[PDB]
Amino acid sequence: FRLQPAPPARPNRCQLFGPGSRPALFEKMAASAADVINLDLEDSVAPDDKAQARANIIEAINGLDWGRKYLSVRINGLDTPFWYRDVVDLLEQAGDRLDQIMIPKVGCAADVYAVDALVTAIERAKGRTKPLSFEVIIESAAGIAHVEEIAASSPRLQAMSLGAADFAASMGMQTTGIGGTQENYYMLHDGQKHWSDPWHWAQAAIVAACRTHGILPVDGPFGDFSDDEGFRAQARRSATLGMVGKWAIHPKQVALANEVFTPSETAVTEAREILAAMDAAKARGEGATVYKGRLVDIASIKQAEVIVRQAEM
Amino acid sequence: SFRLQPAPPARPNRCQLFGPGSRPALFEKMAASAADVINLDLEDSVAPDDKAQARANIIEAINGLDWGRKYLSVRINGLDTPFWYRDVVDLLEQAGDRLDQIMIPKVGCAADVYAVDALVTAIERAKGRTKPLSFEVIIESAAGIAHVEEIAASSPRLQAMSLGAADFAASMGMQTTGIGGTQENYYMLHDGQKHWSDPWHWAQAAIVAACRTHGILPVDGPFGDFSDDEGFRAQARRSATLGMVGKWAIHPKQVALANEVFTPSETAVTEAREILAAMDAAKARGEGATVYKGRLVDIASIKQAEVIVRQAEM
Amino acid sequence: SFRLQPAPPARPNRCQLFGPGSRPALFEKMAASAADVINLDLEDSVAPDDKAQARANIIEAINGLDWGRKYLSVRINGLDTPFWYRDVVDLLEQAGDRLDQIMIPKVGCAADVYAVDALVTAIERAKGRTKPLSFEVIIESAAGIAHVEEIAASSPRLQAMSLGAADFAASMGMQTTGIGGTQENYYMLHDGQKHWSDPWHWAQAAIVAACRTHGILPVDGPFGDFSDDEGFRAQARRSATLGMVGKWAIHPKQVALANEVFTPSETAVTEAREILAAMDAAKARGEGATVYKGRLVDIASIKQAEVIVRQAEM
Amino acid sequence: FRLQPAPPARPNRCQLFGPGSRPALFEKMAASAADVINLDLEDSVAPDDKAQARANIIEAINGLDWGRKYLSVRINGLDTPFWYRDVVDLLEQAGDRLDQIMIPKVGCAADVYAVDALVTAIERAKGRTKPLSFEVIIESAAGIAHVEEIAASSPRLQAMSLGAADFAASMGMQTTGIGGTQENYYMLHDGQKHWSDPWHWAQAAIVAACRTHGILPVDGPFGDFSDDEGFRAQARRSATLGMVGKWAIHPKQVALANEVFTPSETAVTEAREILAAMDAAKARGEGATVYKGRLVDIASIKQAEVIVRQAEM
Amino acid sequence: FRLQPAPPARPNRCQLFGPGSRPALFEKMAASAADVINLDLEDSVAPDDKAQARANIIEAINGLDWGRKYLSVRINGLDTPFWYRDVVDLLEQAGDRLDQIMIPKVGCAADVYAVDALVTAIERAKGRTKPLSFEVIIESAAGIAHVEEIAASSPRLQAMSLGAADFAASMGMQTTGIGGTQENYYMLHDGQKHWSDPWHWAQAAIVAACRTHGILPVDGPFGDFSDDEGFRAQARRSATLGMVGKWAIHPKQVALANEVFTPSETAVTEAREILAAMDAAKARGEGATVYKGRLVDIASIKQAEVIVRQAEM
Amino acid sequence: SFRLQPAPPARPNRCQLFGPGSRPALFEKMAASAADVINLDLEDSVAPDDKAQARANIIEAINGLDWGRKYLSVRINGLDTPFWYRDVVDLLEQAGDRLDQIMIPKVGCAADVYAVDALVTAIERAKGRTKPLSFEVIIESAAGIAHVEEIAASSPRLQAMSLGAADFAASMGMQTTGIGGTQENYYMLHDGQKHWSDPWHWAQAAIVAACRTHGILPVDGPFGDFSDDEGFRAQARRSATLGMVGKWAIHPKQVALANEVFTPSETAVTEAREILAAMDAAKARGEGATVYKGRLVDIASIKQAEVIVRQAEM
Ligand SMILES: CC(C)(COP(=O)(O)OP(=O)(O)OC[C@H]1O[C@@H](n2cnc3c(N)ncnc32)[C@H](O)[C@@H]1OP(=O)(O)O)[C@@H](O)C(=O)NCCC(=O)NCCS
Ligand SMILES: CC(C)(COP(=O)(O)OP(=O)(O)OC[C@H]1O[C@@H](n2cnc3c(N)ncnc32)[C@H](O)[C@@H]1OP(=O)(O)O)[C@@H](O)C(=O)NCCC(=O)NCCS
Ligand SMILES: O=C([O-])C(=O)[O-]
Ligand SMILES: O=C([O-])C(=O)[O-]
Ligand SMILES: O=C([O-])C(=O)[O-]
Ligand SMILES: O=C([O-])C(=O)[O-]
Ligand SMILES: O=C([O-])C(=O)[O-]
Ligand SMILES: O=C([O-])C(=O)[O-]
Ligand SMILES: [Mg+2]
Ligand SMILES: [Mg+2]
Ligand SMILES: [Mg+2]
Ligand SMILES: [Mg+2]
Ligand SMILES: [Mg+2]
Ligand SMILES: [Mg+2]
Repeated sequence: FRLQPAPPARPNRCQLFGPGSRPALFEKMAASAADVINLDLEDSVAPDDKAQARANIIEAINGLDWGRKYLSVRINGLDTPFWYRDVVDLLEQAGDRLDQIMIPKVGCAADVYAVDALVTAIERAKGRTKPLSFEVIIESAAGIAHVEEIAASSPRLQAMSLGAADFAASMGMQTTGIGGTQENYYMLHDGQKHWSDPWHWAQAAIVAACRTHGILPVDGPFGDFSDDEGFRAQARRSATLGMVGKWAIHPKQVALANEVFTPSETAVTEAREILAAMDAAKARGEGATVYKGRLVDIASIKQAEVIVRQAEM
Repeated sequence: SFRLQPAPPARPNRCQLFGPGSRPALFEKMAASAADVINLDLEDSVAPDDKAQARANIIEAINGLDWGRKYLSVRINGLDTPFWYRDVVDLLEQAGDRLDQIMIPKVGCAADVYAVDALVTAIERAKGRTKPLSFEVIIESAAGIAHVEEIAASSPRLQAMSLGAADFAASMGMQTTGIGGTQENYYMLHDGQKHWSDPWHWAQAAIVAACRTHGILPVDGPFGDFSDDEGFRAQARRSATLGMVGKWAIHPKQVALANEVFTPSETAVTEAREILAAMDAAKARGEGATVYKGRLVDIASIKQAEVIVRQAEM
Repeated sequence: SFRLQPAPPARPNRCQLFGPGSRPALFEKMAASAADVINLDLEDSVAPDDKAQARANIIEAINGLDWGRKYLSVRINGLDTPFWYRDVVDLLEQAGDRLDQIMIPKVGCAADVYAVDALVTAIERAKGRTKPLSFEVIIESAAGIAHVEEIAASSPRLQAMSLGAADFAASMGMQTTGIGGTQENYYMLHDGQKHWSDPWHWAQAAIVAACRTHGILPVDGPFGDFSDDEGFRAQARRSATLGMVGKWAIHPKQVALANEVFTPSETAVTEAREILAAMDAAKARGEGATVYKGRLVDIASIKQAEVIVRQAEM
Repeated sequence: FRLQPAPPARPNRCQLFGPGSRPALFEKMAASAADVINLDLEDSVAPDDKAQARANIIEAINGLDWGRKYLSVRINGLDTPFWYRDVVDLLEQAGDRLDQIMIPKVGCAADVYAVDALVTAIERAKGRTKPLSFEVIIESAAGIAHVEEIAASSPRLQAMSLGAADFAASMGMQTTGIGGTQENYYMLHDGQKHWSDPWHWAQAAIVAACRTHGILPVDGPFGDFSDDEGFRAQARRSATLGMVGKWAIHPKQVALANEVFTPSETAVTEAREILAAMDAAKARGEGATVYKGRLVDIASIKQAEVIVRQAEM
Repeated sequence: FRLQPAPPARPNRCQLFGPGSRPALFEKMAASAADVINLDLEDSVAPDDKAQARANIIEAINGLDWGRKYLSVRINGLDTPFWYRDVVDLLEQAGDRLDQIMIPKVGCAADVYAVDALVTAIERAKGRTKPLSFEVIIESAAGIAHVEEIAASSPRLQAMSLGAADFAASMGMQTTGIGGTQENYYMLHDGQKHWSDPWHWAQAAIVAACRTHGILPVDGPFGDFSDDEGFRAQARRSATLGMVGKWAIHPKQVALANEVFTPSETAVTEAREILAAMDAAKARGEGATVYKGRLVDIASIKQAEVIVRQAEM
Repeated sequence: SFRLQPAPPARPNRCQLFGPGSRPALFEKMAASAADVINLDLEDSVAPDDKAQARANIIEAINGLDWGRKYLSVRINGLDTPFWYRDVVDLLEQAGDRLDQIMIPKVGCAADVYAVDALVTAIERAKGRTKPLSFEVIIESAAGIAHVEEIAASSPRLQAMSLGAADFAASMGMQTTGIGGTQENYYMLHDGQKHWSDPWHWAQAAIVAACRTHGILPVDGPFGDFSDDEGFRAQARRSATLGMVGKWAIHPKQVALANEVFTPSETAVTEAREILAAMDAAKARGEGATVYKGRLVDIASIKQAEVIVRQAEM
């Protein structure tokens, strides 16, 4: 009979991805302005190169200065022969600098449980001192259909990402784009077109599932790194719906993610003014008052606190 | 089973006018309004130190004022507070039979409603209350919307379910301090042009689906900007389109707007009756489908037209 | 488990042409159409008094007409009617093996499909029918959408699921008499100007997710205004974008429109093949990600490309 | 927030079965002392005779005087080609004297829902004035595993029987007997054998499921009609666990079922004395007191009423 | 991925019940050898005396020296008008000496949740320093049918009792006795009768539900307080199945319960010998060995520890 | 649906002979026994310090020894231990194709099995293993029996489920240090005389029901007192009566006992065939029920008789 479980307090404004098969770029990633680093063994690495990428990543975890980055590795999916070797090698060979693993293409709670079972055993066997957190990608029809059970699937779970590329493919969406506006998704009214959000339910359901269970909801990749305004629009929708951050799949997207997912000065100012107004009303024996011609009440305090919390971390 | 979905309560619910229990001067004004439902508030419009006085005010008003034919409801405090049980005990022990309903806020699962039901049922039996209260709830949290159907099925007392956009936004972590309505940062970019979309679509549609499945009235909640009448119309129109049957007024100005939108227009009713006539005429010719104004109407159109008619003849 | 989602039926389902069984004159025209699937109707396009005769007409048509390579389906009456059992018994006892499929309307739970499955299975065994029927259902009620996934997993016979916007709107209590498409009162107001949004988004997306999870074909239902080609294109395009693989035609003119929208454009197919080419080249360079026209493409892009190509090459 | 829903108040001490293919038995069954009559289309009727059995039963429903007896027909199972014809013909051809149908081999709630769907449609189409009630047999591993959902499967459902023959076969029990003691089910203690109840859970779980949902739990066939004392033991176990009656598969078993499932005057006497004792205790301001060296309290009232209710039936 | 959650470590060998309407007995109860005291507001107290009993109990909680007894109160059920008054008065008026509340006739998890909602609110409102634990009674068809969900229903939940009197009534069992042997529940073999356990499933299922979720399973009242040997048999059965204690409804039953539910010196000796034997085997590089002509292995260690654990508390 | 329960594996499973992997001298003796299934143990018969060596021994034994036609299984360590993952990896990366099965102990939910399935499936694919392993599990905890049905349905690989009375007793908190069999303190008192009852009844029956529902073989576990032949026979006889198809042998002597009890006697088979013959004759007379030795036999009796004959003809 308390409120929502609090999610992890750590910053998660941007998760910068890089293929494990390009170790020369690891230093640049560590030096970036991204909160989270995702070294990839999955869909940015060709099958013949996954063994080498695995070796590269283990070496980088043990050898590089990762500063204050939250260090995550995306392993291969449970429908592949690679996943078990990813987990075993990482947990048997990588030092304690590794923070987290990301599980792709999650379709049910049991998927997460399976990884948890293996990871827990190796951590115990090898006497690992820093237990890994988990993050997952909802990027299939099964994933979104079972989104709440997945959100509740492990005490290790800290974050859940939408993967619009795999999601579109799994859903059979007629597009080769990764996130963003869809040309053929619009409303016709009086001869004019009005574009609508083809991702609404997927993103909102993920947010609801995450907040219910104390997980961070995160927006995934936006493919068009040549389109800053397009990225801003996608990030803005996500931030509005309750997602706390977004992937960067290109160095330029890091600043854009940090821009959108850090509340503006004006937003923070209004938030504090609402808090001040409600405190004043409280002293007058009132639980509701008027702010700029609109209603504010006790619920507004919680809303204002959402803004301030994201700005103060 | 093997019948159509359960019919919801047939009472009017176009507008629910809210007022803080700590401002008893508003009570007679609320009683005089054109609102179908009255919600005397003990929760989020009332500061903590004023909750006891508000409870006393409300009980006295339930017993003392002429409430006409309005459906009288009280929003109690949430189950995550120390206030809720005293709200329920005092109301059920001291309020007369003019009280019709209580509103449970921040409902996260069916068991929340069951808990209030258990308490209310016991006191009604102990006091020999002749008019059993109905319940209404607010879906205004991540847990709430995630568990929306089980909540809709949670009690025989349950008559209505409202979306609470303010608490919903806070719960979901939505980057906004507004209450319902258009969100500036929720738009589609297309060829340099912005196209605003509905950031509340799923939540509202899911509430409607859960309610209609289990014979509950789906209702839209507060719209914060009482200076923005067209914004209210837009929000109310979206809700009415999705299947919600009414909307809160948190200011007297909003009652007229709610009644305007949630009462089907003459034009809409006229078309509905024309469609009903068209289908009856088609039925006589041995047809279950026909053409009306260049479009298809069939047996399903009868049910749709009856949705328009029903809300108008109430 | 530990495989990709089950593959849906490989058959074309770009358009399902509907016609009332009480109008046998339409039958040969439907057989001559360009529709992938034919739906002979016993339900909401047929008046109650004509349903018995419509049943007889349809049985004659199944046994007598040249249906070519059309997938032949019959929409029976709902389980909340006295007609449904006579539809199924007569069809399965009297129709020959040309019948491919039965469509069940107004499905609200998995048990509805199980019930029809139980009866159909018994008759097929009793009469030694050589070609067991496939099933398709309509999600067209609040209960249907609330229980969409369990319905999608309800039978090994199930091949397709349609959204029925007319009955869905009526069931949801949506204030409209239109069938699908833009709703005048569903828009966002931003700085004094309106921006229309999709009032069907969740229902459509949830149906697609349910279907793709369980190897079913998600299909868009009727668009009422057969006088509005561009409106049809808009609706069909939204559906195609979300992952639905076809759309009903309730008028001959809509068949060409459906085939057009649900067959990927040459431009779209061209880009897909270019992406596939780019990704193979990247593989050879020891890369699982590369750049295509200023955009990221990776291993997932291969799957997206294959969605386009697969649908174009059928 | 009330007590468990009340089951049907009609007597169900004994259900007398007879094959539909042996219509000479019908008038004898109608003249018996059995509360319920079950005319059989299923496992007592060979496949080639089922169509004629169906015709015989319809004739008997419409032509015989069944007095005050509750008239039921056991149809064929949902895994057979026969069931649909059974239901269609019964509801389209039989008059309103038919009270009930028994569905065999029920494995899940959806099985009962399927029959309900068909039955409801025909009753509406033909304007039948007396809607049928349902009863089912739990006689498979799936049946007992899903016993509660089956008990809640239909507002038509009035009774649930255990079918020990099919249950044994389904469970793979090493026996060819029908109910009763099993020679190989005993406890060995210091060289002595003590026979135990191999049907305990199945019977108890059926009672629990039924009472939870307002259904009558009933014991099924006892095969050895040459063994009166064996029948008595089986019937007594069932009555003790809470089952309200038992099948008769031979005329001799009817009197035995009525004997066991009608509470003895001794039992009724004790119950009334306990009831009187509790009333006297309440007058003294006591909720508990002593009866024959035993504790009795407010719970004892409910127990005594269980006895009396079945006696005044 | 650990062992099942440990139940509360406190002793619970005997729960001595007494009606709240007889406060003259409270001192005798406090001085008894019972681990837990249950002051009753329910079925041992007549309806008209429930108000006075409530006041009596609140006074006794605040006034009596309860030593080290675990102090619990059985409130009225959720299907009565009394329950809310019991809870409100107890939590608003009784001091911090109260340890626990017993909820009778529980039929689902939501029942426990309902009481938890009320209790939690009052504790917060009144600033109660010691949060109450909960215990419940499984004593209805719905209760046993939903026994696992009930066991998982609240973090407060510490114990679950079988209530054989209400259970028998709810199930429609033909008896007026409370627990123990049932005359009509026996197996007939070669003209000889062999009595079996009519309570087996109910008791075993309660134990399983409790041990799964870290709850103590407890046996309920035995009615015939004139029958020491009958009590011993009932207690021995419960102890064998895994119940950790039993109600006393008469002073004489306290010593009996303590006798049976404290492992005998012989039993403890064998346990320690098995532990010693297994330690010796481990030193020889063995995980299994022979003890008194039988197999003992790693599992035997856990079994021996069950014995020792109960003896050492 | 609409078919009888799924058939379990047809292979013999009358006895599963266990032996610790840390005693390789036993291996050839086990291979020469009359047991249908062999269980090489890495778990509770092997001390923690000896588990690595046991693993090496067993892998070498799988590849090196002639196991004839016996079904070869290995019991791995539990998912609550650090050993289990190394057990599975080494077995699947190093053992040849002679390995048939692995046994998972202390299973508490379906997800436990799914977890092992996930790991096993990946290694089989990575190594191109030609014969996919089957799974068997042990129900030997409170959670295990509480969730027995979901566990039985947890994997397509699952072929058998055993009751583990030692761990079950410990988990349930049973006051005993014995393994299976009569419990001295579990009896009914009646008129001064004691009558011992089955303290394992529900656990065994529920396991049988879960298995038969989902086409799994239910098996009885270890009986600890190998000095007590009649105790074993009694325990095995109870299990065979409830529907379990075999039993563990934890000592060579027990193999003969298990085969004795779990092979139907000639008397039992003769009666079964006589009943089948009687029912055949009844069918010819136009009867579905008749009399056999003063008792009723009908169509259900045919299935019962077939249960006896089937176990005899393995
Ligand atoms: C999109 C991508 C393929 C483009 O690669 P590219 O053609 O070499 O990119 P650019 O030329 O525009 O890179 C600009 C600079 O940033 C570096 N850079 C490229 N990708 C980087 C990354 N992911 N992280 C950090 N630095 C990166 C480049 O090496 C180059 O450095 P320089 O200035 O010293 O020359 C590349 O950014 C990439 O691999 N993306 C991440 C893919 C991934 O991990 N996807 C996850 C699944 S969606
Ligand atoms: C109980 C146990 C420790 C007794 O060992 P023991 O003292 O050597 O047994 P015995 O001396 O009576 O054995 C008799 C003979 O059978 C052999 N034997 C013992 N256990 C055997 C087994 N499990 N399989 C095959 N042969 C076995 C012995 O080697 C000996 O053979 P021999 O005549 O050539 O000398 C041993 O049987 C054992 O480990 N059992 C299996 C334990 C197990 O796997 N349990 C896990 C599941 S609960
Ligand atoms: O994982 C991804 O990059 C995706 O599918 O969106
Ligand atoms: O209940 C409310 O006012 C809200 O939070 O929207
Ligand atoms: O089935 C239909 O035509 C509908 O309701 O949309
Ligand atoms: O139905 C029956 O007779 C049975 O199988 O017990
Ligand atoms: O609570 C009790 O005493 C009972 O019903 O057994
Ligand atoms: O696994 C075992 O041997 C047991 O616990 O019975
Ligand atoms: Mg992906
Ligand atoms: Mg609110
Ligand atoms: Mg329709
Ligand atoms: Mg049978
Ligand atoms: Mg009781
Ligand atoms: Mg074990």
